[PDB]
Amino acid sequence: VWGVAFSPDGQTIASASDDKTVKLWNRNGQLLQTLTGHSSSVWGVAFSPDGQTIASASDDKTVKLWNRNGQLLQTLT
Amino acid sequence: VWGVAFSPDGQTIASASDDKTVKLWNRNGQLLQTLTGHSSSVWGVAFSPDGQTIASASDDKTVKLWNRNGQLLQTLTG
Amino acid sequence: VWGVAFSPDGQTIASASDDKTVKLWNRNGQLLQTLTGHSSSVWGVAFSPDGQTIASASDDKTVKLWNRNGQLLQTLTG
Amino acid sequence: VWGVAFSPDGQTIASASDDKTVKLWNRNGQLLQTLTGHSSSVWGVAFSPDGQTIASASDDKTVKLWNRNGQLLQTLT
Repeated sequence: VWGVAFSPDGQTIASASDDKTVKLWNRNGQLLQTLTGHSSSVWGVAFSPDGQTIASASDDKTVKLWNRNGQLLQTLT
Repeated sequence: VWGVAFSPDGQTIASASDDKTVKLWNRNGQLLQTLTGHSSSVWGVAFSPDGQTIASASDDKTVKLWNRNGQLLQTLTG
Repeated sequence: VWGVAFSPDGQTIASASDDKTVKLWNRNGQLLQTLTGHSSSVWGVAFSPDGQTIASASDDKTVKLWNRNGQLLQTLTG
Repeated sequence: VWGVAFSPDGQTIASASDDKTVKLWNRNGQLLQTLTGHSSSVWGVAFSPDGQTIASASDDKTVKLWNRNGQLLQTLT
């Protein structure tokens, strides 16, 4: 987990945003997804080794797992 | 902020809990193990290169090494 | 704490400086580049898989992408 | 950088210690080195890809590079 990361193919960038979301962009500047669901500040993001799943860590004391298409998969409490 | 980590194959997640334990989960959301032994807050977790050993660093001034099956291996002191 | 990073080949180090710049160094201690453009504190730096692109995240609410030769490529906004 | 890390061969563990040092141990519990030099709290450690160099990051606003034998190589200010 870092507050900002590149996908394993280098084409997607994830960052923790100050509004309790995670933003996903393409390297050309286009915003792809806004991951909404955490109830407090988000401080960390990580990609899985195949780049298909994104993890986020928050001051709400959960870790959430998402598909890169924006869908929430799991909440680890 | 060092209190969450992912195994290098992405199948296991480790997280420090407020009750001074470390939780290990599978990526399907199931809880696998609860690592109990630190006497103060756990601030850092890390996986070994094959994911089979977990290290936990605590305000009790120790680093503990655990197997992913939940067994305590070592307590490192400075 | 996210304000220092290492390239995947270990040859380049990135660090956020208090003057709102990102510094790039070689492992021999020499300063290679100073990335200037953020208007507030820089809190996170990261390298792409080949080390050729650097991302910087700032309290100015942007993420900037740079080539390792110092050129600004993109400013990402939420 | 993380506050605790395994070497790439899994045989050495590095951690930031509360006394402004970095400790290096073998997986069998033996303390190998104490890296002394930072003038404030040390919060992050990392190994190079070959495991021969250790980086440390501190509230003194420096990053230091060390050989695994304990010798200071560089201070990045």
